[PDB]
Amino acid sequence: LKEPSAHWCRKMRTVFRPWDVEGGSKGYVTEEVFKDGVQRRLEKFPELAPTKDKMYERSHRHWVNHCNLGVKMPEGYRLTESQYVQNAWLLIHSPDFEASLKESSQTFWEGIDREKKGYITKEEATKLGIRVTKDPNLKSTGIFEAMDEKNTGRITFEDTLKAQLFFFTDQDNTTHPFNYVRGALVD
Ligand SMILES: C=C1[C@@H](O)[C@@H]2O[C@]3(CC[C@H](/C=C/[C@@H](C)[C@@H]4CC(C)=C[C@@]5(O[C@H](C[C@@](C)(O)C(=O)O)CC[C@H]5O)O4)O3)CC[C@H]2O[C@@H]1[C@@H](O)C[C@H](C)[C@H]1O[C@@]2(CCCCO2)CC[C@H]1C
Repeated sequence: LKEPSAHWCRKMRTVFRPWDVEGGSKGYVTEEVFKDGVQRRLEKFPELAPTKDKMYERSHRHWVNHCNLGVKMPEGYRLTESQYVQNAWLLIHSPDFEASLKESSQTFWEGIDREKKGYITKEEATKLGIRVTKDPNLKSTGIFEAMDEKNTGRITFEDTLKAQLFFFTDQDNTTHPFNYVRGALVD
């Protein structure tokens, strides 16, 4: 492979940071951080409660498949921030990466869209996005305008997938609002 841009690495540090914080701000995360994070997620997103019995598997698959490239790592393995960034670099080159993001996103979307409409209102999306990202200033990023480019007042599942795929893969566009799909960037 080539090398990721500095901007893309910053985006990946932005993915990793909340997990690092969950694990005690040690600079690394473990399988246990994600297992413990199940309860935290059920409290923050009670929309996930109807599928709470699937959460431990989701955490474990996240550790093995997303964080560690499908490899079973030793008990106690400590994945560092910089390592996650390089593992994510390999991951986004996988032929099935886009599908993996969509499948994961479907698990969240089905909790917030119980009637299976395929969309939510822009105001609902704004409140939910603030909850997801913990960025109280998410609206000012422009992301809701950039997703709803025709001003329908709706945000579709596909809108959010498009923003997220840009975030996980784009190298050089540093100003587009889709940069902020996970909230304000860390250093
Ligand atoms: C939430 C998320 C992202 O974080 C999540 O990121 C991914 C990348 C890494 C992350 C994995 C996290 C694991 C550790 C956890 C562990 C457990 C047990 C469950 C699970 O839980 C995740 C949600 C949550 C809360 O628990 C979290 O940890 O993230 C979803 C996948 C599940 O397997 O994975 O999964 C891909 C799927 C994606 O799915 C949604 C994403 O589609 C949300 C979407 C982008 C949002 O768009 C909007 C508009 C744009 C601005 C932002 O707001 C409105 C609201 C919402 C639709």
